[PDB]
Amino acid sequence: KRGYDVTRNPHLNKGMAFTLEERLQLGIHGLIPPCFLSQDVQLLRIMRYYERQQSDLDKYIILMTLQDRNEKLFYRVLTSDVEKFMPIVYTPTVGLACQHYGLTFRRPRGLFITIHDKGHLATMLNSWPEDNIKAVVVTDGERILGLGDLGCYGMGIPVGKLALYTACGGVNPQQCLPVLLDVGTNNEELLRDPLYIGLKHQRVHGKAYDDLLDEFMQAVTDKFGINCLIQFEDFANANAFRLLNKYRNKYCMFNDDIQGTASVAVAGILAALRITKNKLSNHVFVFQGAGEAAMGIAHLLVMALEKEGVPKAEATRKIWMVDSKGLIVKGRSHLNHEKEMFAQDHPEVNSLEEVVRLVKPTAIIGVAAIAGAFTEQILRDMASFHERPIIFALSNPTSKAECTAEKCYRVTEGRGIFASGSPFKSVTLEDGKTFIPGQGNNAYVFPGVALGVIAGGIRHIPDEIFLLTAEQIAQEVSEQHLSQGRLYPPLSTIRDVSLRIAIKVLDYAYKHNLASYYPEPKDKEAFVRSLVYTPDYDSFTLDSYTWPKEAMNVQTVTRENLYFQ
Amino acid sequence: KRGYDVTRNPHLNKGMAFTLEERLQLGIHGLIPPCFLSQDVQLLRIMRYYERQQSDLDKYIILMTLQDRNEKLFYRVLTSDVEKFMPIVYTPTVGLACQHYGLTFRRPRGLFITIHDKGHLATMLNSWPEDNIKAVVVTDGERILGLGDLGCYGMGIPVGKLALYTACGGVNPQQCLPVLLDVGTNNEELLRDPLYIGLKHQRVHGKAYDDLLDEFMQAVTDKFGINCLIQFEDFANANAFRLLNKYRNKYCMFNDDIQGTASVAVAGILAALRITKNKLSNHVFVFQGAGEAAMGIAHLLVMALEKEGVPKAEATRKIWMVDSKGLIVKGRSHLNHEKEMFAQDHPEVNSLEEVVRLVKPTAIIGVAAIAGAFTEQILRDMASFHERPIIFALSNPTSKAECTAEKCYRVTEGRGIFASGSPFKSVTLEDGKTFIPGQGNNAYVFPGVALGVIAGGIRHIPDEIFLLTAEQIAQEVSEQHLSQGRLYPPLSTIRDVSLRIAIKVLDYAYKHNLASYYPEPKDKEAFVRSLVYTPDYDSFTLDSYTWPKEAMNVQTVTRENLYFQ
Amino acid sequence: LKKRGYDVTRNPHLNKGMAFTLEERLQLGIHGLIPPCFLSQDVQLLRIMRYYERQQSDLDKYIILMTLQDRNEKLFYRVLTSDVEKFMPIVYTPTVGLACQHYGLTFRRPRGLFITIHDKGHLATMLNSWPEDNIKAVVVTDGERILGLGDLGCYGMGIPVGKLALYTACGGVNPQQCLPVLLDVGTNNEELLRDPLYIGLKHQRVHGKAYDDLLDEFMQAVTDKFGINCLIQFEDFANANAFRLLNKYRNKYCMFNDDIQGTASVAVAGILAALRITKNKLSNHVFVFQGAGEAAMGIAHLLVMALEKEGVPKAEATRKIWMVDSKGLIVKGRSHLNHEKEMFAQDHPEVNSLEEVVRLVKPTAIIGVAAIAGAFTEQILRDMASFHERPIIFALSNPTSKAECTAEKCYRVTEGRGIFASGSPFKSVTLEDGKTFIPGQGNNAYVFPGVALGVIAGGIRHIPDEIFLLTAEQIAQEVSEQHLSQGRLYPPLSTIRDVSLRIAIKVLDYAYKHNLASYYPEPKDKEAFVRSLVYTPDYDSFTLDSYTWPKEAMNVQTVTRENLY
Repeated sequence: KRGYDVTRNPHLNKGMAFTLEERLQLGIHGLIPPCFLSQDVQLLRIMRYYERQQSDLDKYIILMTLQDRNEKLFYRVLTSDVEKFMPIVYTPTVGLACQHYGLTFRRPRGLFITIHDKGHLATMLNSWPEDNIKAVVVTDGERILGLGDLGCYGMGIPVGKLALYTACGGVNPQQCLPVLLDVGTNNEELLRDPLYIGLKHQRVHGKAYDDLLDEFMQAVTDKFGINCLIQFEDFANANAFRLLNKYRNKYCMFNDDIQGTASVAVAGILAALRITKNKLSNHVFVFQGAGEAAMGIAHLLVMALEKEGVPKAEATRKIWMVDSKGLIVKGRSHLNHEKEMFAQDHPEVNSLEEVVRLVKPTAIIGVAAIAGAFTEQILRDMASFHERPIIFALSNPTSKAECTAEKCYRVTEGRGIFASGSPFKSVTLEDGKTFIPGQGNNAYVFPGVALGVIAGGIRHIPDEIFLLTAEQIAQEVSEQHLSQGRLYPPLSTIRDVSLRIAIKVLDYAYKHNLASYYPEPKDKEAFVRSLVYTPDYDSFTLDSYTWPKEAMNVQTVTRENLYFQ
Repeated sequence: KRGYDVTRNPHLNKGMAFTLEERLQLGIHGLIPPCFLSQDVQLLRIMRYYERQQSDLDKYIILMTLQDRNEKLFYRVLTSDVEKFMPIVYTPTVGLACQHYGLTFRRPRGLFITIHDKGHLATMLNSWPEDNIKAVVVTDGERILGLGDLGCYGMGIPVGKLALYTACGGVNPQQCLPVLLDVGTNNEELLRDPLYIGLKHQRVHGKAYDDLLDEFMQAVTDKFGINCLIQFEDFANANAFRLLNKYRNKYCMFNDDIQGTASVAVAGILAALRITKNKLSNHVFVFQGAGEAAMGIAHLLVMALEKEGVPKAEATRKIWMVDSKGLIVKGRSHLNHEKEMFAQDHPEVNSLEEVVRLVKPTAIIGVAAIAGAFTEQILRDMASFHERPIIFALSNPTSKAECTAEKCYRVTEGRGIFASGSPFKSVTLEDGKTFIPGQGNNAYVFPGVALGVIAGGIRHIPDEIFLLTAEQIAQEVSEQHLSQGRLYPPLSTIRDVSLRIAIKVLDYAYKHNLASYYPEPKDKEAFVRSLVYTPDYDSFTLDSYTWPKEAMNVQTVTRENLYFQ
Repeated sequence: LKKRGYDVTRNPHLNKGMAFTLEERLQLGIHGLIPPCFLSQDVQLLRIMRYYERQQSDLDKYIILMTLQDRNEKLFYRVLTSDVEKFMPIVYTPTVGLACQHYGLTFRRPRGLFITIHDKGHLATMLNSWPEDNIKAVVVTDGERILGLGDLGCYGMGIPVGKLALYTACGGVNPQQCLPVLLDVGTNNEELLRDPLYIGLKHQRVHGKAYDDLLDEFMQAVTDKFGINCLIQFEDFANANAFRLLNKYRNKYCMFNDDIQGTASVAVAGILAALRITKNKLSNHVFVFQGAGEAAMGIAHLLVMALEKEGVPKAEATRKIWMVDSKGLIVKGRSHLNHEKEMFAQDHPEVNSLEEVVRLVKPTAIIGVAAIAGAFTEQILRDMASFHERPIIFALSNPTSKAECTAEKCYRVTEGRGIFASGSPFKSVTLEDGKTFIPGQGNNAYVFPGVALGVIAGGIRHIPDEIFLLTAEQIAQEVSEQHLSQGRLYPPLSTIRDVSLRIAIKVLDYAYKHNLASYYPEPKDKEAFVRSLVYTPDYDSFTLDSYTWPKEAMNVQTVTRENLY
């Protein structure tokens, strides 16, 4: 692109980083002030306004304005300190900002598709100006993590998720498309909000809903190819599982709430085995919660146990799950298809405390967002049953965590192995023992998986890919980090971690004949590195060249040399 | 335009005001949330965020973001209460905001042309994407009214001035181009500012400067036509006069600081004559100040006196001017070409107070921005010399006014006729007398003059046009307003006032054979009204039609009817 | 964005000329550019055909068709498919070469890419000159061996243009996805080198590593931009180069050479059809080849493959083949052999003439491809008719003037018992006794359109020789029993579209069976799949996808100042 429109193109606009020579060649000289900045200086300038904002919501606003106008500089900001900006452009800030301010994007970021557009989704996809789309993140806004039904304001979530695709993994942002499917909302505050801009009716459900999703998957792959990655985000429990099972073997599709959480949780368990120094087959798991994340984790745990030689039915019996009605047991009321798979042969048990005492688990995993569910008695019981009990308080936000890191370490007398979904600072007990608890962040998983899937044209994503990703993450943890109680690698290394995951995923796919891209690269690291997006500005070179002087003389015909021999 | 780019086009983008039918016809359905708002509702929504801003600077910022994305809605805001938003998008806020924040435009608003681009201005004009430009506002940022040398940050001033062209007069904003000429800056704070984005050297001056201005006028009229209006804004004293005299008879050009201020000041004097009930020839004027505004006013006053039958040399002697060195008298030191024209045959006089006592003027006009120059003694002297003395404290801002309205009315015992450049609230004296002092706003003049000049292709703008504009403004004042002491019509009627001025200017031009547009319209009001820009959204109609059925049948040839007779 | 405005009239894929309806002209914004008559495509065809039949020569008919293809692609293929047997010799062999030799390149719209040896290192940049991004088939030549004519240098661009016309007209391959390329490395044609009007490179042909490097870069650049699945067909290369490039690329790219592999498959198809007359097996036959070039090697290798399929050991199969080059019979120990010729060397004394080889070997089939006129002498034909009841006489050399013998001479000398086929079309033959024969033509168009259609439809990554053998078996079954009784070995060219479809399906079945097809999911109904991809001369629609939402839903989504609360 050239001319005035390049300044309005977020992928190409450099602002004052355009050199004079670049402005003249593009035909834009005069549109930009007479100063030529480096991107380092641009980062300096924008960070001054970023730090002046009084709240995380206002910092998200500033960043979205920057993404609107200069994508490269936006990712220079994000990659300058990914741990600092990840909670601003994504969870938990993105949902809070969209809940409060609505959609602040002043440049269209993706597609809003409604139930009333049924039968015309193919035409709507043609509104997006990029034809080479390789990854889609879609939501219906019904189950925004930690907030619930945000309806059409849920569009902020795929936009923020895709920013982590690029910032943490290096996925080309220009090949990425966020989509909000608006079928209504059951949030009464939104339905009665004069300023709400989504469909003001209750959510369409049943097969009419499923038909819209079917046409969406068909239209996206008709236009962008069957290889296009489609990641589902923040769907409700029942819908999430039905859609995953319906599409995962027909399309290039996964659900990060089910399968990404599974991979990062199992990665923490695998790293804890390096401390407990026992086999996975010796463990007994109690789950606090039975939703999308809990089922995904339990399913991936069973697969990990099978890898160690434990038969499936025997592996399943090592898993005990507690929902809001109590222990999930055979013949109990209020069960569904997924819950029946882990139903134990045991009488009803009402409380998690009693389940812990009856089962005596080696590991407890909470994802139910019930604050304080890991009571002092539970922590005491576990520390008495086993030398090094594993305590995973994975619920978000911090106010809904099953316990704090400090309570776990204090009550277990420094022997509990802890991980959380929320960031906890270092803990120093009274006797001097220091712990650095890790955070089970989904960003350890989906950037590298997406990068490898996109790089190789991986047709479908079996759960073995999420299991090998968990295994790669667990080995990123150094021996010194383990001695500090850290079960996850530093988030500051996420781009290197995602790159190594992408390579392992790509290698797995070629060996299983799942990759569509050919020829198979001999050097997979070099191949994937060549697709990693950098915040560095590109260069508009002209690729000028000449022919040899003798060639140009004989090929240039004039009246003087027309009859030369 | 159609497709995704219409959402990025400020002139065509309606945002959520696009109906579903419009989105489908433009091929943008899906890029916009599934709600269809009226412009009234859009105005409601944006005004909520506008009123939440804590300062005028922040309100200017919000408005510039809106102008960046939706020009029609921007002018709906401005025209909703023009008196409220004029001081935000223009003086005094625009200069303060640009001084503090720099240039906040995230969409290019015009052209930055530097002295180092000499010889290539024609190429730079091709960077602007609009080919049909009919009005240019240019500055070099040296004398921003009330602030001084803002260098390249002066670009905000032509951008804000053009907003008043459109909001107050109805000039088509798409045909308007703001230009900043950067020749350097002598503001030491800017030269040492790490964040300053203009040329970091002192101002180029002399003929090298004049050569750049010559090439600018040549390039603009070469590309857009010799009829293109070029308005000079916020140039320094000497440059402003030299450039006006050099270009006003060669191009379609005026300087609003010299000639616009002149017209609005004379309009106030003419309206005061309706109260003093005497002839202009009976007046004696003392000027506090001798810069651009003072000279423009004095020159237009002489022309008004000539119209009443007073010969020029005799008319000039009714004008006494005081600069910072004292009364301008023949043979005095520190005089220039303009000052010598009004030099009186009198010994040197140091102070304005003594000049008032020696001259006993009927009217005093201050534009020198010296606070309190109209002392209690001056006001007392004038009220003793004449029944209804005219007191024009025209300097900006309020803190630099020669006196307040209340001081004028109190000291003159309610007999002084007052106007100011700054807004003063109503004044009620102790004896019950109430006054509503008017503000001599330049926006009474340049919108209507520009609208008439553009509508008619008026080749040059003689000062008679500014004199007839003053006469039109003075007659807009109602008899009831005069009894309240108001010398100017309400600013809420500015669009109607500008329209009547444009018609009178257009009529003058055709009678003097100055208008280029032909044929001469018989109904000039209807003609000008047809060019007035409204904040109303336009409509993308398809203009579909059919031929008569018999025509379509005979003109449609098939194998079946090929040989019909 | 769908193409609109004046440019659609210059778009050969979309321009309909006067077949644009009034509704379409207004929708596209082109009304006024076209005369005021609305023609059906049938009437357009009638109009162009009257001008076509008025041309006095095949060369002039070619020029008329080329100016039509320049302006209206759909009407062009309406003409071609109205009688493909009539127009095939006009747009391709033999007319295309004679036309380009005489007139040069008459295209007035750019048809493809001229890439020269002097452009080495910049081929990726040159591909970006072609305005179509979605290319699925490339036909490339260096013009060295135009069939029947020799070295035409850069005038050889006509051959890929004409070849691709047959892809679409004969097979139904989408023409918009097709790209012809001329590689200019010079020419050894002395008439072109001394012609002041020649527009190619004016030097002898560059050979050696620089030539090979250019071809390597061409294959890399084409597949880098359009994908590794892009079909690349080599045409009219010199014999040594053609074989060497085929072996280098056929397992790395989706590539084949029609002069070698297409000729082999159609020749074997004729032999297999002759078996339905001789009513014996392929292993009962003994082949003598007049000519030992690479086209003869192509036929010989495919024959050995067909013999192995019958169960003949490879060594036994190869000994059924006797080849005669310019030096005589290829025997063991003979001088002037080469690597490929020694594979078919027989343990036999040296024999100088083809006539003596025929008498000593007594072949059941003789195949001439050496382009030696009259090589099948009366003695050879008389001997064949006395050795076997129904000898096979294949005079496949081109052009007609260099055929080994005419159809009349074969039928007369063999007393009506010889089974004849040629590469040139011979008319019907009636001997003096009344016996009538209809000799068939071994046209490469029986092969490459269906192969290309199936390869492109399935994303078949490489084209093994098994595909050309099964294509030959399909063609041999197409001939009716009645046509065999008349001496016809090939199906009527008027059925080529149906034959091509059946070949494409068989190729697709084979590819999915052996994991060669990259398109997924594998279609259950291969016939319906391919039919959906076949291009038709029917003009495409411009129906706008407009619709409304339910009335109540749209009312709730429509927000005004009145219904805001």
